[PDB]
Amino acid sequence: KKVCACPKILKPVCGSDGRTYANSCIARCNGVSIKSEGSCPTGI
Repeated sequence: KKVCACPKILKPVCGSDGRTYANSCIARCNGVSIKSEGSCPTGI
């Protein structure tokens, strides 16, 4: 449970794996880059 200290702000991003996280602060700390802003689609 050693989660990064990030803010409550709803600013999600699409990770390079295709996952969605809270914001850039958590996404970067998880060891991944971002491909775009907003949540990523599940694959329609």
